[PDB]
Amino acid sequence: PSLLLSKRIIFLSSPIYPHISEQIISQLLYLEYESKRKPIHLYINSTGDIDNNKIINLNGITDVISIVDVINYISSDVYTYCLGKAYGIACILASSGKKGYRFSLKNSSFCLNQNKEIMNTKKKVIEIISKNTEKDTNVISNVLERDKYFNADEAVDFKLIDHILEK
Amino acid sequence: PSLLLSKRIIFLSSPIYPHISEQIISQLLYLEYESKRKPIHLYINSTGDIDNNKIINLNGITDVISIVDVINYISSDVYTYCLGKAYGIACILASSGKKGYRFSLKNSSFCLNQSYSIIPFNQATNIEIQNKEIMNTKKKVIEIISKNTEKDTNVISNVLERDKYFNADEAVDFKLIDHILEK
Amino acid sequence: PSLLLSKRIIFLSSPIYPHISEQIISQLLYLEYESKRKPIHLYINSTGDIDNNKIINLNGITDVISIVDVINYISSDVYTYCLGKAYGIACILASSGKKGYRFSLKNSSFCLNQSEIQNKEIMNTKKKVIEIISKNTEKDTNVISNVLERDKYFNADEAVDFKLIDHILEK
Amino acid sequence: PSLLLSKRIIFLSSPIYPHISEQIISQLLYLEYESKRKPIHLYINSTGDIDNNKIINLNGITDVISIVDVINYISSDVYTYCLGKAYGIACILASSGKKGYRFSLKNSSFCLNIMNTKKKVIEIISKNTEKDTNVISNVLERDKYFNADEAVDFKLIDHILEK
Amino acid sequence: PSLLLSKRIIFLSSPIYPHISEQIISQLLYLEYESKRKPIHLYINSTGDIDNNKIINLNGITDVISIVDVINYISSDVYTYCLGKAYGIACILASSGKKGYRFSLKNSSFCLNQSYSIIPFNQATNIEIQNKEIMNTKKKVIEIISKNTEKDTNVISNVLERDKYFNADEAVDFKLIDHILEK
Amino acid sequence: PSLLLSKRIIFLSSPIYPHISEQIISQLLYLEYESKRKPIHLYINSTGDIDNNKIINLNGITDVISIVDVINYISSDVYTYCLGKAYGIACILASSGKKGYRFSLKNSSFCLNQEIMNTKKKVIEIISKNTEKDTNVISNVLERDKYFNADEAVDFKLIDHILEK
Amino acid sequence: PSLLLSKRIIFLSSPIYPHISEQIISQLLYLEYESKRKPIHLYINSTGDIDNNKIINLNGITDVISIVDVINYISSDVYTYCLGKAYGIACILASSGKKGYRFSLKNSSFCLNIEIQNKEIMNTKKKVIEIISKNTEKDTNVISNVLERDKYFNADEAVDFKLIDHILEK
Repeated sequence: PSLLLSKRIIFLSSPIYPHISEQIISQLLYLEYESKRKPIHLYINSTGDIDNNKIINLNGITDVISIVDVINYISSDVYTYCLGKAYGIACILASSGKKGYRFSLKNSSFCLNQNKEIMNTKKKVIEIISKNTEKDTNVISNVLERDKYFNADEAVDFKLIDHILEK
Repeated sequence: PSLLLSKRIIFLSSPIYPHISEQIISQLLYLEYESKRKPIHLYINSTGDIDNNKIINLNGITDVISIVDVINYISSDVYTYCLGKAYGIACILASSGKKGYRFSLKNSSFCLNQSYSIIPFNQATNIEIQNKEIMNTKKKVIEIISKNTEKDTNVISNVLERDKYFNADEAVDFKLIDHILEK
Repeated sequence: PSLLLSKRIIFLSSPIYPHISEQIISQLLYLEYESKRKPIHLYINSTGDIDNNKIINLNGITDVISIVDVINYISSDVYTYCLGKAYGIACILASSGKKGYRFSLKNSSFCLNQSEIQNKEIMNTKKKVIEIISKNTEKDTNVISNVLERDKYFNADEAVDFKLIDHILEK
Repeated sequence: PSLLLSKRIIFLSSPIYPHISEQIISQLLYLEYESKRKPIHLYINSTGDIDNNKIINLNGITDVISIVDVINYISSDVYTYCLGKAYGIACILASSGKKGYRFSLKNSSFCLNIMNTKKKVIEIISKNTEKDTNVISNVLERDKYFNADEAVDFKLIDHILEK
Repeated sequence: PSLLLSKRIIFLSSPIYPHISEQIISQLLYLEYESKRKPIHLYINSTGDIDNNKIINLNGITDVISIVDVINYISSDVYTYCLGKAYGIACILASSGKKGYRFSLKNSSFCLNQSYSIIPFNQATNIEIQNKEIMNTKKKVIEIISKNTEKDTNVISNVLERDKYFNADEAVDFKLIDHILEK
Repeated sequence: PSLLLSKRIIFLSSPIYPHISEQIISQLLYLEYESKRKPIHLYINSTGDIDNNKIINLNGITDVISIVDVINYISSDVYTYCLGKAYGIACILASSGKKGYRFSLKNSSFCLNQEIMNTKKKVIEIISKNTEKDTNVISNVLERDKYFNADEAVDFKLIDHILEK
Repeated sequence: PSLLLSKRIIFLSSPIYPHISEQIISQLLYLEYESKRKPIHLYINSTGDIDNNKIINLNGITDVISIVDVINYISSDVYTYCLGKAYGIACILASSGKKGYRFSLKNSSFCLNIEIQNKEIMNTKKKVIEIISKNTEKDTNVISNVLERDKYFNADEAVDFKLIDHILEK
């Protein structure tokens, strides 16, 4: 709760509900104001915007776009640690941590899932994943037409994640 | 909450419901009383007075007119930061920050709605008073946007006959916003 | 909330529901007991006893009479600040602040509404509302009685001229 | 709630519901145990046991009796202040404050409305107003409304607040 | 609430519901543990186990026997104070305070109800067991009232055959209450 | 609640529903970790797993067994106090308190009821250990419902003292 | 609740529902940051991922694998205590506690139970054997063989099998 904040830790351990992305942003903002260039630890154990076959956030993809935008804006490096699951927008979130400081446990799981606004958002999500994984917007666009699950090792190979944690 | 308040941050992160506009004004007054000429950081990620095609605030326009009025009275400069969306009355609010200190993130969107008035279900007893108020409100919102963007009321009145969407760059060009935030 | 209370600020930011006038009196009493002759800042953005034209307080007029009565009783001065709207009973309230210290924002609006057993009380209530507005505006009971025969809408400038309000706040 | 209590204030600002008379007694008790002979300030703005023709307390009369009996019991004086309205049982309560210390605002209003209950209510008012049980009983058969000044002459109220 | 508890006060201000007798005991135990031999003030304004006219606690009598038992158990004296009504089991409760310290207000009322027992019939309602329990409860209630009033079990048994109402003065003579009120 | 917990008191004042045994163990463990060798006061007023003829807990017997197993693990002694009723599994719980420190009020009532074979052996065994009797003699009495008043429970060695004054 | 947390105690007292494995990880992380190298007490009374013959967590196995991962991650030792039942994935959990500090009460019980299936299930089964093998200091073959049959252990049999280290007593 506040004890984790005093140590610059944010734990996402639920589906990203509308109030959750608000809380992540609020906490990121607070921490940046507390100390300018001091690492922030974002622990992730989430199924993203979905929860038992139901989308629990009508604005999930745009919410995560906002979070990664503030992550890019603030001077504090945010490290990511996957503690079990990082699916959908949570996987995007995980891969958005500072390059070289995106971590995962050995057995964690990862997954990637008027009219004009829908397409602009789709281009924005592709650009982030492409930038994070160091791959062309062409090759990432193609993989997102199906659902792909990575294990921790497969996530390191794909450059979603950098290192696997050990004690 | 109060933790954001301790840093002089007001974070609008929802549609501007009746109670939200009350909270913004309350926090503005509170911060101004706590410290006199000290910048206030208004972060905005809002769809204004609409939420899923439904109007969630019948008094949205006057509420935001009220907010920008208190922003203009208090000695503390308020900087605005768009964190994703600033639509309708939230766009007016964003552009109302101190000139030079209206910021936006890379992927943020802004929208100005085609000029509109909402008549609540309940009949106003004085129709003549209500009609004059609808006109003054329509006049004030054009006046605020015209001032914020440094444009004539003719061009702003003209552009409020259609819905207009802005990316950050287009918002900087239209003078709704000053700078796009980077590392 | 209690955060505003610590700065001796009362913020009326809604139609005056029954519980609202109760809170205003409660807070005025509390602040008076907390510090004796220290100013109280009453900020007002209210459409009075109607909420979007729907009547939400049957005792609106008698409520505000009590509030202005406690304001006149307590030793602490109350300054009033109109943040957008002050309609009907909210207008009476705004004008009841200490003379010289009744403020309003540039775009604020004001409105004075049209006017044995209960029958005697109704005429008494009308006499009091005239008497308060007469005293607040420095006008005779006859000229105020005549003006309340119809609705009168005010902008900030028109409110200053009528002496409902003293100053328009500017940075 | 607790903020007014810390200043030894009890503020009856609604019709006297069943839970209200309980809260008034609870606070009266707490305050007496908190400080022995320190005055208590009972502020009243109430229409009694009636709220728009609907009687909101079947025990309204017996409840206020318990409160006044609690008032006469405790060592702390209670000062009453009418802040707008005090009708029916709320008028009885207001008049039950320590004699000399029953106050009212300028524009305040007052009103007065098996067999054992009827005698007790007539008796308390008679004691409060310093009048015969006969003259009070005779005038209680008609609903009578007092303004602040009229309340002082009848001795329901001692002073009208100013300054 | 916790405010009255800080002053060693328990205020029974309602019918004795099933959960209420649990709350009385918990507060008795808590206060006893807070200070060992320091008086507890039980204020009573209760109509017992009935509320115009429904029985609101099917186990009312056994509940009050529990309360008086813990009252007899704890080292702390409990003084009783009747603040209006103490009917039925609340009258037994009121009379159970330490002798010399059972108090009442001037206009207070007391009542002891006439009695009968209505026993439901299910699939496993043993007549030998339930009738014997009804017998012990009746013996305990008379025994408690007998001790409290310092009267014979015979005269107390006889008085419970009819309804008896008391004012404050009548209760002191009957040894339910010790003292009236004072300035 | 936490108010009773602050004084090392656990007050069971209801039937032992599925959720109750989970709560008692939680409070026992908390108090043990709060202070190591400090008596816990278990006040009991319960009809066991039966509320008005109807069974309110299918795992009543196994649930109460887990509680006593915890009582025989933690270093803090638990004193039991019967506040009116300790029927069936509640009687087992009451008798499971520290020897010499099982109390009852004057007017209290106790009762004993008339994988499956393995559990029934433990229930006979625990009572035998609690009452200092052979599993043989206790097995004999559990063929019928036996109700105790306070005095009879003391003689039977379910309870140690009757608290008074 | 947080009252047990203040004493560094996590009390698993139900089937491991999806939110339960979620709460355990939350609590382990919290305790680790609250005090860095200070023992955590994981009390277990659980039927694992089954309740009344119904599966209550489809990801029960991967969840407990992830929990053992956080246990292996944090600097704080976690002591385990079986308070009655530790079946299936709950048994894996109990045996995953610090060696020498896996405890049980006397009367406690223990039990070990195309495109989508081909690589997901067979990988999971290999991990489950590998963990139990490490915990019990036994080869993967004897564990793979013992897992083909439903096997129950009492406290004594659990100690001999090296699932549990000590049987605690007052």
